[PDB]
Amino acid sequence: SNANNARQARVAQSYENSYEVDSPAVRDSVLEAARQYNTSVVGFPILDPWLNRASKNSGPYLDYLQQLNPQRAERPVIASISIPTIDAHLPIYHGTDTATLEHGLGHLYGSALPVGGTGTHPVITGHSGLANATLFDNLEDVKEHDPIYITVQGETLKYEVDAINVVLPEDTKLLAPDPNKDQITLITCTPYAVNSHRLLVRAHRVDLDPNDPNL
Amino acid sequence: SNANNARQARVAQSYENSYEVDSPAVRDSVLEAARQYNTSVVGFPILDPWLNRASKNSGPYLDYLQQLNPQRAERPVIASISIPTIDAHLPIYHGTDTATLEHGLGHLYGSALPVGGTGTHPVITGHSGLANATLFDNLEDVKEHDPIYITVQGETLKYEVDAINVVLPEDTKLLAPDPNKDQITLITCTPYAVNSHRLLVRAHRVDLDPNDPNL
Repeated sequence: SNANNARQARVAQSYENSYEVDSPAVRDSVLEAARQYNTSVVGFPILDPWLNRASKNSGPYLDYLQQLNPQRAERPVIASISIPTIDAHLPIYHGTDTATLEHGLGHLYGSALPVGGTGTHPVITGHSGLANATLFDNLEDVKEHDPIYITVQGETLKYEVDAINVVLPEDTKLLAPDPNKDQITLITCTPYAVNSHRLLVRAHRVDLDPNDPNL
Repeated sequence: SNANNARQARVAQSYENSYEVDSPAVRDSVLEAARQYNTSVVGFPILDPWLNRASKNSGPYLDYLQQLNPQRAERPVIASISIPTIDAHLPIYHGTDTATLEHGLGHLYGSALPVGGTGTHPVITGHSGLANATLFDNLEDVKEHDPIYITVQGETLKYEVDAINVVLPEDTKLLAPDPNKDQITLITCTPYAVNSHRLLVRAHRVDLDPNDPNL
């Protein structure tokens, strides 16, 4: 297809772009643009990612896909996450479509991008129960006070778990941003072979000791 | 599988590594290591990539896979190529296995890496006739004097076509390195629906005018 040719050409072009957008000053401006984006989506409604699909050719969604993507790739990794107490180390991608969640964690459209800052609440989504990848199967083992490390554009952000809740999919109040807090939530479905509910592991930003063993 | 988990974890780790290996000094040392590698493989035999398979778990092959890969990814793009007279813009990957050649161009193991230098002769391989990607279908339209641009670790190399030959697969004499020349060959199979022969488009290095319209 023309689709495939275009896809191959874009892989080439983004490889080339990546050597022109990786300087400290461009990482800083990509991150600053992500913060501006986060301010602009503060009111957005937040839909369940297993039960709904985002409108992926809308204008704002196409804009979202340009954030954290100075190379202009298709489906780039936007950040990584590490949860060493359950030995998880996984890439995060834009959105939560079916193919994304088979190969990594998805970022829930309508929530802040995971670049830190007060007033933000990124929601990072993973399957549990997918054949042949662990993903968030062990999120239910995470405990209060466990650390979470996000890496994004060369920066490392540290979060500590503070709440663990199980809720119905319609109920997203625990996902609200709070203008005075820098938080993230990890979400997966539960229980095993049913997935009628959502497990929400919330964490808040803490200082990163430069000598953290987990770095 | 554990294989999938490991693959996902490595995607995360290489995303993180990519922000630590992209400085000018590391691009220079990756390129210098590639030149050293090229010197070490000057005598290697060169097998037809459609008719043979490299031993992909041998020691030297695993070393090859670490070249042009400071991020330590699985199957990274190692370089891109542009041939504007046939409107081709494609990524190049290590090796020439089946899955590589479905998604881009492959680099023929045993030939120099495409980083330039006298005494080198990289061979870049593409299919013709694959359903649903053009790849090297139009290589047969390339003419003498046409330019070829390789981009690698942020550098751009310009080559100009000087020979076009059709040969049998066993016959690789036109692929020999020449200690006084900086050359590349593009190879595909021919003719349509038969692929009994190989089309070899050879080009030599020329000065890159910084104001080349094709940049």
